[PDB]
This record gives sequence, C-alpha cells and structure tokens, in this order.
Amino acid sequence: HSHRDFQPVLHLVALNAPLSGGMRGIRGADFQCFQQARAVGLAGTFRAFLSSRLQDLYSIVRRADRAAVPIVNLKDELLFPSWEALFSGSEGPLKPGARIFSFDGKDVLRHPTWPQKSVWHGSDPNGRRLTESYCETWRTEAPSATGQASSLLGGRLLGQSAASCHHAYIVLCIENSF
Ligand SMILES: [Zn+2]
Repeated sequence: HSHRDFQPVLHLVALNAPLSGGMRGIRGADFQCFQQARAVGLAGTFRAFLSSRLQDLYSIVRRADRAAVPIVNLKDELLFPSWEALFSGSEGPLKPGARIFSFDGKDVLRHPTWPQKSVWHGSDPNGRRLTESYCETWRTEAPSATGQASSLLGGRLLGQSAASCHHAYIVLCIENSF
C-alpha cells in the first residue's frame, strides 16, 4: 500500500476472528478494527462496519467520500464502485469471485477460522440502523436476541436476516475517509 492523492480508495477489511452479538458495544467493536489495522501497518481510520444505537451504517463514511471513492479490499481489489452504490438498496451484490480479506490476510469466505459465512451489519439495505435487530447495540449474544446479518454465500453484503446473537459471524471494518 501506497496510493495517490487524486486516487482515493476505502478498504472494507475483516476483523481477524468471528464475533458474537456481545461486542462490548460499537465502542468495543470499533477499537478492534483499530488495533488490528495498525498491527499490519494500515494508516487509516477504521470503524466497525455495523449499525449501532446512535448511528446508521451509512454515516460511517464522511460525505466527501460517499459519492465517488471506490470500496476495495485489503488487496486493493474492487468491491463496490462507491459507498452510495453499496447502500442504494440492491443489498450489495458481490460480483463474480470478489473476495474480502481479514487484516492478517485470510480469505474470510474460504478459511476455517470463519465456520459461519455471514456478516453482522444491524442495518436495512440502505444502511439504516434497525433497533429491533442489532443485538441490543452489540451488547448481548443471547440466542433470544437477534442481529441483522448477511450470508456471503447468498452473494450479498447487506442481505436481511434476523440472526440469533449467539452466532460468531464476520465483522467488517470500513475506512471512514480516504
Ligand atoms: Zn490499499
């Protein structure tokens, strides 16, 4: 990684281990993206790609970087043309053979560290928070509670599934601004 000023990019990178609903909160989830990112030398601002009590997944990326700046993976490969494109309501269709990588470089969708290939997002297809399904703002992992998740094997990044919070799923980290 070396990128150019007139060449903006935002990385969607995965946390190194699957996590249940009991994420200690977004403050706790946010801190893990931070640690892991700088453990591998990444100079950006990483926030947990989730919808919480006081925020929508949409509002993680600063306005100036929402309309054009491409969303790439840890390998710089293209995921989404832009953030608006992602949150336009098509539930982020993963293009043919696109792959997401964890900070330590594992291909999340094909590595045994992630038995369950779903992503925790707690949002609707337009990146808005769902207070009835975001594991009580990622504080609980009670099987009775549920969080919005997407099945990477269903080809989407924002599929809609109220999933039991005891589940250890993938958690993503979006660089908040290039
Ligand atoms: Zn890069």
